[PDB]
Amino acid sequence: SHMRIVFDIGGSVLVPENPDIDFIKEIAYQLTKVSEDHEVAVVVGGGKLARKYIEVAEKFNSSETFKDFIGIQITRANAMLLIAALREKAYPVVVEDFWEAWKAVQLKKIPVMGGTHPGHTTDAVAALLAEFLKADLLVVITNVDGVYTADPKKDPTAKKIKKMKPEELLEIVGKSVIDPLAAKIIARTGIKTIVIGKEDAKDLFRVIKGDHNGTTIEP
Amino acid sequence: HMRIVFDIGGSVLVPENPDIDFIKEIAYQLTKVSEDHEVAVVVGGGKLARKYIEVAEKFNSSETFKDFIGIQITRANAMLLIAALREKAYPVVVEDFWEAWKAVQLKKIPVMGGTHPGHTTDAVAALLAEFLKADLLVVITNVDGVYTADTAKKIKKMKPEELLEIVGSVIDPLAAKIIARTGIKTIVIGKEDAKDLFRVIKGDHNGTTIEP
Amino acid sequence: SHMRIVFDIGGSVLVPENPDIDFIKEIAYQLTKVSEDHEVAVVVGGGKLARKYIEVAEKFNSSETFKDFIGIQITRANAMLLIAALREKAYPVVVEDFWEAWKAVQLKKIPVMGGTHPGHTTDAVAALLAEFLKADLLVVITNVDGVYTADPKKDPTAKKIKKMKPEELLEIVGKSVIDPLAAKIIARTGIKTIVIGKEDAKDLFRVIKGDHNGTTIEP
Amino acid sequence: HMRIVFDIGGSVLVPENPDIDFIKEIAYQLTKVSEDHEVAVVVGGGKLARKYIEVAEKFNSSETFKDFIGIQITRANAMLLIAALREKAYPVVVEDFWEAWKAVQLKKIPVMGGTHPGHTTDAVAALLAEFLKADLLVVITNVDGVYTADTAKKIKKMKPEELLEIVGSVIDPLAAKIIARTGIKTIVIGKEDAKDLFRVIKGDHNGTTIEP
Amino acid sequence: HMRIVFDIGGSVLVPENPDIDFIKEIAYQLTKVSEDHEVAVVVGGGKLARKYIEVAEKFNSSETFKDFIGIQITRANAMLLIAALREKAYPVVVEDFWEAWKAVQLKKIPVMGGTHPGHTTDAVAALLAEFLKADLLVVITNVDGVYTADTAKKIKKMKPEELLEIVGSVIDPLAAKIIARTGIKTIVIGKEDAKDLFRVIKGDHNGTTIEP
Amino acid sequence: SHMRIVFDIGGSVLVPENPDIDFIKEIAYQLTKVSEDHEVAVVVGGGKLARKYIEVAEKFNSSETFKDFIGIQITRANAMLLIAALREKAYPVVVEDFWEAWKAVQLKKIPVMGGTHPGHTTDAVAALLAEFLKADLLVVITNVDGVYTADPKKDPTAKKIKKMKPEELLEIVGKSVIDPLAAKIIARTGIKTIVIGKEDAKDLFRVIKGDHNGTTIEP
Ligand SMILES: O=c1ccn([C@@H]2O[C@H](COP(=O)(O)OP(=O)(O)OP(=O)(O)O)[C@@H](O)[C@H]2O)c(=O)[nH]1
Ligand SMILES: O=c1ccn([C@@H]2O[C@H](COP(=O)(O)OP(=O)(O)OP(=O)(O)O)[C@@H](O)[C@H]2O)c(=O)[nH]1
Ligand SMILES: O=c1ccn([C@@H]2O[C@H](COP(=O)(O)OP(=O)(O)OP(=O)(O)O)[C@@H](O)[C@H]2O)c(=O)[nH]1
Ligand SMILES: O=c1ccn([C@@H]2O[C@H](COP(=O)(O)OP(=O)(O)OP(=O)(O)O)[C@@H](O)[C@H]2O)c(=O)[nH]1
Ligand SMILES: O=c1ccn([C@@H]2O[C@H](COP(=O)(O)OP(=O)(O)OP(=O)(O)O)[C@@H](O)[C@H]2O)c(=O)[nH]1
Ligand SMILES: O=c1ccn([C@@H]2O[C@H](COP(=O)(O)OP(=O)(O)OP(=O)(O)O)[C@@H](O)[C@H]2O)c(=O)[nH]1
Repeated sequence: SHMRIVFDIGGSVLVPENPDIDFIKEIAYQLTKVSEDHEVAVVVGGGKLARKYIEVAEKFNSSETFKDFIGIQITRANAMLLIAALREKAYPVVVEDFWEAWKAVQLKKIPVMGGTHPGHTTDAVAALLAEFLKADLLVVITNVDGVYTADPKKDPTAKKIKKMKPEELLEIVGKSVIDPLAAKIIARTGIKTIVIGKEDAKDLFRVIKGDHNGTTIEP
Repeated sequence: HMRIVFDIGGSVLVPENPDIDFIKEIAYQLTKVSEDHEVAVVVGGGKLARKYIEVAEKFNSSETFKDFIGIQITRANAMLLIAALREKAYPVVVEDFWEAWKAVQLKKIPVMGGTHPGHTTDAVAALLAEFLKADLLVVITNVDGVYTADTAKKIKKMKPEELLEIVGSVIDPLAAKIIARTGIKTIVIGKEDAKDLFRVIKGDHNGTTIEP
Repeated sequence: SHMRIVFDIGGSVLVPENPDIDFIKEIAYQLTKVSEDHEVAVVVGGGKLARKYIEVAEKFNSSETFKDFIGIQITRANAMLLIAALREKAYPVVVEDFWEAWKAVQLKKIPVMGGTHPGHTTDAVAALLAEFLKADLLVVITNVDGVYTADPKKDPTAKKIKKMKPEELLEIVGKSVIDPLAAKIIARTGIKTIVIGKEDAKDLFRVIKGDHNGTTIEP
Repeated sequence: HMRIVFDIGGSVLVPENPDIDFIKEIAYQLTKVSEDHEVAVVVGGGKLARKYIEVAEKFNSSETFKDFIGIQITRANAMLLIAALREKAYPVVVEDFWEAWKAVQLKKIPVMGGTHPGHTTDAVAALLAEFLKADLLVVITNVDGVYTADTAKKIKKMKPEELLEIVGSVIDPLAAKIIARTGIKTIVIGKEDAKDLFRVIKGDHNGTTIEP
Repeated sequence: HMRIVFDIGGSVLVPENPDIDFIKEIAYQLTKVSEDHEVAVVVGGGKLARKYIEVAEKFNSSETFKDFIGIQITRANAMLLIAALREKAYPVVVEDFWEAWKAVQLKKIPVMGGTHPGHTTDAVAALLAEFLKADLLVVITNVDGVYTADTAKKIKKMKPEELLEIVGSVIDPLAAKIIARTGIKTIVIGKEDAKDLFRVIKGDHNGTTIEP
Repeated sequence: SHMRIVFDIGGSVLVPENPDIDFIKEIAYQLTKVSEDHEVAVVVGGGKLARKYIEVAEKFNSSETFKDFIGIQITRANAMLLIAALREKAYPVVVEDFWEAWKAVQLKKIPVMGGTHPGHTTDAVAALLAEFLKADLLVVITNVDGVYTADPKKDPTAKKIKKMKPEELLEIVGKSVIDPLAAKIIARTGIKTIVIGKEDAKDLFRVIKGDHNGTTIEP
């Protein structure tokens, strides 16, 4: 059993306020173990640091495009922290485009990406990566349990949906755990996607076998 | 007086093959418009991009790689406009926004093609309009304007919000999101009205005006 | 027997009017088989699409240099179609310079090039590639049988010359199957070159053993 | 009349978090100064760069990779200034000297961050001042000026040679070497004097003036 | 009034070592010429490039890699001219044509070296003249002009066609092909006439004039 | 015993007047042998050619920065001569940044660097490379025997110090075989450094075992 997996690590999980060192350390260990039997690629988000800086740029009335560029820039500094945690198993530099990630995987090294272009999120970056690498699996480690019928941190009636088809995720994301564009990419290619939180992330070996309490999305 | 971004649909510039005289005309008009305003242009892929994408589809290429092929074709198309724009154009096809910005500083018309998988040239033009803080975004597509359907009806004016509903193709969602998020005044016209850009940018057109 | 081979696939063969899907598919299979025992690199031309677009640029009186750039751009879109046909065996992106092709070969992947610079053709690109990689063989798959004393599609007395030395090819190309610069490169390094048409291209395994009806050029 | 290079310490722009109003002010003043002189700016990393560097340290990352992380953070900081500088700034963060040179030709303020492992933004600003043959180099750090120690004393004026001794941190050695090697007139002031750049560049300041 | 491209032979700029005063002079004249015309320059490799190429030859390096070494040396030589051209030169060595184009827009003299294996700086200058639609191409080589042989004879005027025959070295074939294909007015002079470029570009010279 | 080694080959040794072909040939052989058992990376300096060209730029009163750029440019032409001598064992192009050197080492090829940035020397480039690659050893082959208490080509009392700690080298370089910045890098990471001349360079196998008459610097 040898699969190719893309992990989309949410910026808020990686950097809630300041970088969460314990989680970085722990997820790096997990990723490292999984990389022993599978080809692993990674995309990380911006988190609190990205929101601070973007908010500063907002006070100077900068364009929404320049603000995206700032967030992207912050996601790459974050990606560097994971690369550091992955030690010798990581590709040494933040990967900025898909074919470069492909190369890293050829060299049996783990490529870690940050954002790529204005208009979308690292979620979209992760989906396109998975699509490009023809990954068997896309694992989204976010700050919520899985996919709910409503925002679980707010709406009391929010119920978790264990399994859905890409179309379901599209409805839900429109009515969000995942960004729309990312949702469209997952739906156009039929990328098998798992959405889990920090708890399940503690054991990626089990997660990739389907043993988790998150949400599984597939055609 | 104005900073304008023109989004020329691929099917309009290259219906089957390249529409020679139309390219000559749009190039000429774009030139006149640039004497009075700052011009930037993004060109689509058209039928040619679909042919090449279909070929890759036959080899079960991933959707991401197909996007890259379409992008490559949109740049080939852009080179045709750059050629028609002669000395008033920025020599090479622009691949990123600040590059378009440098061209504007040099008083040269930058012509972009696509940029990244996942979206279309509309998104490119939208993000370009937004990056440059353009006053106007002109979308020249294969449809007469924005209809309430594919017996539909054409909506003269509407707000960014209403544009997001309708798109739920005429314009891709990402592009509609960029337009709403920033409130970019946008005009959607067909090949017919594109035959007189000079007047189109002054309200004289029978297309659709999307504005906050 | 492990050789390093550079294949120069003519644009007119790859795209006679529209892309010739059957030939692309077939040559990709052949290239794939040859790559099992040898290191394969590929360069492709522009064809009909390149002539259309270049001709459009001519109507706008653009420089001959800008027109070359357009042809190059079209050859890269063509190269992408072959990359697609080569599937997992191909280097994912159009290679734009020789050392990048070298890398692809290091990764046991097939690099596919398009044009590189104004002033010459993909033939020259292929010759320089072969020279750079120190290839044992340069195979030119064009739209003619091999090298003739005159244009075979026109002159009735055109006779095919089975074997010649680089000097011969130079005379012939001056008095063309191959572009002059490409001819000069083949002559300065003494690159063993085979010139065949579509028919012989159906079996590259046989072609590289010398079993073909084309022309062989070597010192 | 003058070509000036400003070196803004990371701790000054980002003490803990970004100092909003200070950024607004320095951005405003830099803008006024640019009406009369050619301006170029290099921004440091501050506390944020140290946090991120410390994290990498915890994973025993090499010193070279830590330098790369600090550099990445200095560019994030530079984007904040570029934002505050609005349309008078060069859009992207400048990564090499001739790039800064192009920005100057375009009458836009280039804002650089770090560039290479082994040194700091002071060296970047010094080499930038030198590359551009700038008339003045203004160093805005967290210290009042150049003291004979960390009861030390502040030295009003001194020569490049004497600056090399003192640094044997206020300013990194490589930067001091570049300043001496070329004889770049340099002014070292603190956050206090930075509150009125317009006068600082005219001698009115209580910092240190290093000059041959 | 005119857009001119100068092709300075490597042996002329670097006979054995760099010809200091000659570089100073050609740099000075190029500067004067640029006050009245748009100037672009391409520099060769000379004896130095041959030394380095010969060394690689000793290790049986491929001809392609030798070309890359010669190219690298031609850029080293170009940096010497850029240095002599001072503030009127584009800071970095130009590696591609549109880059030279940007320099021209900035009113700075771009100085290119070689660009691709397979040809020489003559081809680079020819393609540059062609890309820029230059009115004149001035070739400064080690020979007095274009002779009917290596008792030969010098041909005052000739047409592109006749230049292609003669080259079948003074000028490389690719360059001759570019000159003919486009009909670039070309002047071929030696180090002697290069001592007064200002007059050379006005017909006053005893070299050869290749023109359609 | 498999170590990772960075060799800093002084420009004056590689090019004393004109390129020293015999030394290039000989050191390439040595480097090639060492690369059979270890991961080898290389940085080379400018030498006489770099000083000539820099001096020409001085006569035109160019900035010290532009002069550095010229020296860097010359070091890369020099690096190409070594690459040529290393034949098939070398990475085909002059490496310009550390992660690219990392890649070359992944491909079991020898990367050869020239200068990288204004302000320092190839010595600093070598030290940062070693630091980046986490090399076990940095070997400096310069034009002097090892580290002396004074300039050995001038001061009669110059005595060679066989062993010292990074702090020692810092004092000495301040009061130079090695450039200050390079010295600071060696001291901040504690890079084990050996400083030898041409004589000892004739047998790198012995040098890396500690059998040499040069200077060894380590914490
Ligand atoms: O490819 C990319 C990545 C990131 N970004 C920009 O950087 C920011 C961070 O990128 P994230 O991927 O973390 O965005 P998110 O919106 O899902 O972030 P949170 O709300 O959960 O904090 C986003 O706000 C986006 O604008 C891009 O523009 N493009
Ligand atoms: O930024 C871009 C631009 C273009 N493309 C890719 O290139 C192709 C052409 O890009 P277009 O912008 O022309 O697409 P369109 O689908 O809107 O085209 P028509 O249907 O009217 O014919 C599209 O199919 C898209 O996938 C990208 O992936 N990214
Ligand atoms: O490296 C390159 C490749 C291609 N090109 C440019 O692109 C075009 C296509 O490149 P080809 O290699 O297909 O040219 P060809 O001349 O042998 O083409 P046909 O006549 O057989 O159709 C050529 O016309 C050339 O100008 C370059 O300028 N440089
Ligand atoms: O060119 C550069 C710039 C910066 N950096 C790296 O980025 C970091 C921040 O770069 P700074 O220029 O802010 O460093 P500083 O150490 O002088 O910072 P403070 O102590 O006052 O907080 C530094 O730690 C340095 O290693 C480089 O490696 N190279
Ligand atoms: O674009 C270029 C330029 C130069 N070169 C390579 O660099 C070298 C120097 O480039 P030159 O343009 O000086 O060559 P030249 O041969 O005409 O030189 P001389 O004989 O008069 O001494 C040449 O030997 C060539 O191979 C290229 O390969 N491509
Ligand atoms: O990374 C680099 C490398 C080199 N250089 C520049 O190129 C030149 C050659 O680089 P070297 O590394 O050979 O300098 P060196 O000072 O130790 O040279 P010698 O005195 O022994 O001859 C140096 O003078 C330097 O200015 C840089 O600026 N940066």
